[PDB]
Formats: sequence, C-alpha cells, structure tokens
Amino acid sequence: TRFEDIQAHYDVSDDFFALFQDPTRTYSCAYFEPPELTLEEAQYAKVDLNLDKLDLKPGMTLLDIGCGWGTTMRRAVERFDVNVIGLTLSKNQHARCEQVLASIDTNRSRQVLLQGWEDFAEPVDRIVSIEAFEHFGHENYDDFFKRCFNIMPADGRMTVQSSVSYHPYEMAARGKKLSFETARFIKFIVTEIFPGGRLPSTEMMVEHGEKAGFTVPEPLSLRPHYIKTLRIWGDTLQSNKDKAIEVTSEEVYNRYMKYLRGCEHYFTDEMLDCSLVTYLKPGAAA
Ligand SMILES: COc1ccc(C)cc1N
Ligand SMILES: COc1ccc(C)cc1N
Repeated sequence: TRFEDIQAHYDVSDDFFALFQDPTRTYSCAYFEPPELTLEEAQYAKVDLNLDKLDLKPGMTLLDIGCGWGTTMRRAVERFDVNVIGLTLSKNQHARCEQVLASIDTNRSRQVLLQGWEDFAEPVDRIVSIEAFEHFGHENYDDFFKRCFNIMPADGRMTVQSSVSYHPYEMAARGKKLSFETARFIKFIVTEIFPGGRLPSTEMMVEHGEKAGFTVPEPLSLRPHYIKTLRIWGDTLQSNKDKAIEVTSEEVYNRYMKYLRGCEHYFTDEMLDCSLVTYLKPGAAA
C-alpha cells in the first residue's frame, strides 16, 4: 500500500541505466583482470570468473537466479554447451532474455521464467546468482540455501556474488564517526536505490550456506574491482548529465551520482565489500 507507493516513487526506466552502464547493461561489479580491460570486457571477465568456479560439463542445466539481460546464460551455453534456466521479476528483462537465448545457435534447452526462486523447484546441476537484489535482497537466507541445496545433485555447486556490509560491531571497530556515516549511507541505498532491500554481510552469506550443508571456501573480495566499476559508472553518468535529466529528472540524476560517488567512497574506506562466495555440496568434484 503506502509503502509500495512510496517505493514505486523510486522506480527508474531502463533507459536511464543505459546512460551509465556498458553496452551489455550489466548492473554488477566488473572484473578488471587484466587491469587494462574496458568495462564491457571486464563484465564478460566477471561472468567467466563466476562460471569457471561451477565445474560445468556439457548437457548439465545451469540455473541463473536474477538472469538480468541474459549475458551470463548466453556465455554459459556458448562456452560450456549447457542447458540454462533464468529467473527474473522484470517483464522487460524476461522478453530480452527469451530473444537473446532464441538467437543462440544450439540444440540445448533455454528457458526464462518470470518468478522468484521461492516458486522454483526443478532439478538443476549448478546455480549462479550475480547481485540479484530482487532474489537475494529480502532475507529468508535459510529458505534460499535450503532450496539451492535440495534442487542440485550430489556434485552441485553455486556461486553468489553480492555487495555486503559489516555487522555494527565490526563497523564500530573501524571508527564510530565512520560507523554511523556508513549506516546512514546504507539506509539511503536501501530506501532510494534498492527500496526495501537488505545488504547482507559476508559472515551471513557463509554461515547460512554452511547451515544448509554446503562447504564454503574463503570468499573472494571484489572490492578493488567495484571501486573501478563505480568510478566508470559515475564518470559515464556525469558525461551524459543532460541526456539523463531529459529521460528522468535532475532529482534522479543527483540521486544516482550520490549513489555511485558514495559507494566508490565507502568501498575505498573499506566500510563496504563485494563477496563472490562459492557453495560446494559434499559430493562436489575436488
Ligand atoms: C541488453 O540491452 C537491451 C535491453 C532491452 C532493449 C529493448 C534493448 C537493449 N539493447
Ligand atoms: C547483491 O544483491 C543485492 C543488491 C543490493 C541490495 C541493497 C541488496 C542485495 N542483496
């Protein structure tokens, strides 16, 4: 009701995001390995970083939870010769993914579903989830990891890439001034950028996975890559200010410059992180 309306206020057209993102319209941390990659190349490098952890063999089925514009699923079909299932809650992303997957020269099964993981109960081999706020941004971590564990075979693996904060206790350790300042900035992100969202901690991502029965090796920090990503997003949005304002408003432009510049700052000050966590079932190949 009211809340919904107050949140709907912060809905932004896909056309605005196109004015700061790379041509793939990837809205997640890029991977600058090597460091000289373009943003677009680094976004393909991040997809590869995720898929290369999943022990994908031809004829397997990969589930993409929050499949975005279909880039991850397409790369998986092309590189690994796998079937793919994507989950998205965006009608626009659903339509684009169906066309992206239909375009692929393959006999492998390609399916895109307009639903959450809560309503998904089909057997799959491997799972990838890259900064899926619509799926991994509303708690019920115990149900999420239990679902992922139960739909995979004995050798199942999953990657989840997510922005993270620290427990208030850990934040206090690194300055009380900076601790409050960060907590107020997180409140802005979860009010105006990802309304109703909840930023997990790495410790939560690890411990909820372990409780479900997964082996969880040391998470990969993407912090330095997200600083680079947010710098390019900010610099690109600023270079398109007139076009961005015309498509939305000066309010929305200022909101996203605050978000992009702000995240770069709190990432640089090591008050935010980005974790790529691998979840291994007990029977996962060594
Ligand atoms: C992946 O980028 C897109 C998504 C949706 C539409 C209509 C166009 C493009 N280029
Ligand atoms: C990584 O997925 C997310 C992105 C943004 C926010 C606020 C929360 C989550 N889980």
